[PDB]
Amino acid sequence: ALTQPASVSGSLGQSITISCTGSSNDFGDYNYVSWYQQHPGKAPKLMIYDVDNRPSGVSNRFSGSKSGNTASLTISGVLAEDEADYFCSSYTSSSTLYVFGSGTKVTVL
Amino acid sequence: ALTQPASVSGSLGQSITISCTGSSNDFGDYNYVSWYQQHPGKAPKLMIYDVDNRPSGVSNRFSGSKSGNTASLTISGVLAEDEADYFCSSYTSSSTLYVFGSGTKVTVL
Repeated sequence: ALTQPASVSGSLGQSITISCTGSSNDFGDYNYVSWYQQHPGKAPKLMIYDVDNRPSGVSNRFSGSKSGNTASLTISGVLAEDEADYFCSSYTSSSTLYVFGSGTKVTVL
Repeated sequence: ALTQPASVSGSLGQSITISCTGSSNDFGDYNYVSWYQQHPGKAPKLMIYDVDNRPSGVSNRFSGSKSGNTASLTISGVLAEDEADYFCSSYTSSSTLYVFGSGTKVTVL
């Protein structure tokens, strides 16, 4: 179970951090965490993969880090279109399949 | 991109089929398409992986199949709790970016 905070709020131009906590040490040793941005209803878009790598066309405003048991997505210079659901995800044991975190609702004020 | 029908509706006890078509041949003959069930503002659950495999604890009402460049999730004996968003997903052909389909809103009447 990857646990995130239910919700976090931030004002335009401020910096918000979404934490992703896990029980086991498999992901916490090997850095296999990914971050998806989901606008309400639409497809989850990949923002970060392997802890801290951005696919081509993603704002450098989004950046990922990690510190043992918890990974973190930081969004700096928050815009209106950052209002969305955010999910962390690592691999299921001995597979390449993604299992998803509880998810964080981000409201932009 | 994996393109799905925007929405599908079915009555209780009926069968529902959701299609997942990909642009050209960018998804390695669609043998590694998975299917995720998502309740609103909730973590997407794995229902099917590798076209037709069912994880332990997933009802046998959910089954997957594939023909050419289209993968299909079928939900038998539709229950209330099948009312959800459904995304097909697969690695891009480069096997780094795990990309989600446009998504299908299943309404149960």
